[PDB]
Amino acid sequence: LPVRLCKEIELFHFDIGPFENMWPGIFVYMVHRSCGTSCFELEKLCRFIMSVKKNYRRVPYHNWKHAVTVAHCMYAILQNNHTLFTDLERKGLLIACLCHDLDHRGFSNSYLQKFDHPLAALYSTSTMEQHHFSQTVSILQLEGHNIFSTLSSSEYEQVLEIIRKAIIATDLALYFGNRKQLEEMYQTGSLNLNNQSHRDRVIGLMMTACDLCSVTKLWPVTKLTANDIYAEFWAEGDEMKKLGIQPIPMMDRDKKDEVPQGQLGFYNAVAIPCYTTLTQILPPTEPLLKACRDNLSQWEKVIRGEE
Ligand SMILES: CCCNc1nc(C2CC2)nc(Cl)c1C
Ligand SMILES: [Mg+2]
Ligand SMILES: [Zn+2]
Repeated sequence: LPVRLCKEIELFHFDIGPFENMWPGIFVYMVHRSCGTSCFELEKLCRFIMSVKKNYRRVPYHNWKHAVTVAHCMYAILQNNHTLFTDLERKGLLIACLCHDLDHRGFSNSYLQKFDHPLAALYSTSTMEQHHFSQTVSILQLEGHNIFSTLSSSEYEQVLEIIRKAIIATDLALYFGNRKQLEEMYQTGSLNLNNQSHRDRVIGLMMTACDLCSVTKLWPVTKLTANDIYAEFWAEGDEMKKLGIQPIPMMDRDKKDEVPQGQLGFYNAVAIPCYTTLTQILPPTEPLLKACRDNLSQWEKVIRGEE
């Protein structure tokens, strides 16, 4: 990792994209700058990182690159909101982010529930999210992978609960209600970060903010990531067609023209409210909202023909 990266990595808009070979090392650095060099035993941490990477499939979007990008956004939020979180939450959230899409197979919760896949019989709601957490626990259970071994049985349970709620929160179906609740608590002046239920909701919104952070990068980066997002959705659509089912337009590769309009709908219904609410609760996260608005403007320009 070069000396030029050390200061860039602190910024919310930082793109890990051009530094693939350095991704494991970038994650270690973020952990060290967040909870110290003695936060985890370096040998166990590397073993855990490398096993997490191998357990992310070669799919167009929910892959290793997405995991590190999400972890980096969490790091930027934590760095700009220091004193707010405990050592356990700092540790827990960075791990949750790296593991939030573990073993994703390129299929949505919609597909798995519609085609009655065994994962949907096991987990009726937040299907893949319940699987991602189960995979995180399995990796921790492996020999020489328990990074939380030094913690007491009480601290271990706490951090696994932090991780569990954080991973489940990445289910976008749960985001709508979470954000409406947080906006209510904030507007009425009842929001209290000392209150555990309020704290869990804030962490949940932080998770959504990180998960969707490709919409907060510089326009060239945001656009290339959207291409990977649609390549994965189109592959699911192709599978649906083979099963005699017409996919939704977003998952249909023959309905490409609808993408800029779909992005506009996504930013207005999901991304803008997410970062607007996050900015209200955590004022230093304002650059994420500003970057999201800039990308919304770029999508409007694509629709108007100025692509
Ligand atoms: C499963 C990925 C969830 N994330 C996103 N989903 C969409 C859908 C196409 C409208 N757009 C964006 Cl930009 C993101 C980040
Ligand atoms: Mg996910
Ligand atoms: Zn994700």
